[PDB]
Amino acid sequence: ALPLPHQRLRLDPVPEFEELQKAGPLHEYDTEPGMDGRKQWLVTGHDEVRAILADHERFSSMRPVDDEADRALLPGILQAYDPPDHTRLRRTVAPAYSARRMERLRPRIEEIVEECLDDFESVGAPVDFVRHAAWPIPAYIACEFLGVPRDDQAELSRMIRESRESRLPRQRTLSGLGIVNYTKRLTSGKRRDPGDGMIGVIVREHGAEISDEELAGLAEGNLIMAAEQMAAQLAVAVLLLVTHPDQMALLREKPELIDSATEEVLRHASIVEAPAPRVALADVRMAGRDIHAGDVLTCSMLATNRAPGDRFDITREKATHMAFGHGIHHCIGAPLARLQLRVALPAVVGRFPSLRLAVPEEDLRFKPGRPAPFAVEELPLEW
Ligand code: HEM
Repeated sequence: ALPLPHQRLRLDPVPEFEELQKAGPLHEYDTEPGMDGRKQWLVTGHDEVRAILADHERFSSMRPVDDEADRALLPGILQAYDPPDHTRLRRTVAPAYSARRMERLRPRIEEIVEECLDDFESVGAPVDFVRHAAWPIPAYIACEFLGVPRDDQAELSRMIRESRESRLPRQRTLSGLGIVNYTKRLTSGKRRDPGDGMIGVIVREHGAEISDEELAGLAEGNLIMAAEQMAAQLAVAVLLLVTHPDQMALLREKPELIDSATEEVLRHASIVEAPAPRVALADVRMAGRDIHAGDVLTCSMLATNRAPGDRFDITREKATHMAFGHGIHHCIGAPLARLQLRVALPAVVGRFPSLRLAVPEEDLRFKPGRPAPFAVEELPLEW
């Protein structure tokens, strides 16, 4: 029974949710299941969402649990920590995402794209864009980013894809363990020998600052996140271009619109519809409502990034979106995400000027964004 902040008509929010938004910025709405020991709050007002995420000190990211020390600790997963642990751990990883270090990666990303678009083009049209382009590209990039040996990348990417979208649970569980197990070896092997990866730079700069188990969970986490998020962001960006062919040719010619378009696909997709629920540590007054210590708030990225009447417009100037969230948890991988879109969208458009949907729009299936990211299951294309 999908909550209102995760319901969509295709890519757009639903009329009932946009109607709820009109009543105010804050709502008595149960988004999370379980409870009702704790009061539920749904946050829809833009300023109010910004304010909660910036106020980590009174709003924690840790999971609301009956007793502490009866929660899964989740080593290496940045969005599950609070300061100071998080302040500590964020500082550890941050170097790997420097503007400098990304620029080094740019050429290998360019290559990965061309190589994947050749394989995509290799199969005759129609081709599913989700399986032969949207998954492999970020998957491979995630492996190069992790310093995964070339001859392993193929297999490891299969497991990443399969652990996230297989119809069968056992297969999901199997591929799931393969990645945990592969990541452990690689992390300890990189402790011995710090190399090209992001595991390498973390050891060479903040080796002692991080425990072995916090490397392994981080590495795995960053690997899966990088892949699945970008698979969804890319597929949706392409779907949006393909169903606005003028907008496409407009970026085709005039390549400099890429940054502007990059923001617009982030805003419009908003593949992350809500960030981790926030838990009140103190009593707080906000927007005429009293929030008590127990209460759990769901921030709606969908309420903030979207409005009734939205048009996909890559020429939008004032993207004030929070697709990457806000505050200390603000996506640490945003520079990689933006780099990928900036490399990838020009390449597809510049290669397939007549890139076209091969089935009717109504035949498209969408993965709900309530678990993980919002996505298209399949994107059949011809050119
Ligand atoms: C592609 C589009 C992406 C979107 C829309 C997105 C969205 C987000 C959001 C909204 C958060 C905040 C979570 C919260 O406050 O509860 C977040 C955090 C995070 N993201 Fe992303 N992300 C994207 C890509 C990526 C990529 C490629 C990576 C890997 C490099 C990544 C790694 C992370 C990590 C490690 C965090 C936790 C950071 C922290 O808690 O301080 N994301 N992301």
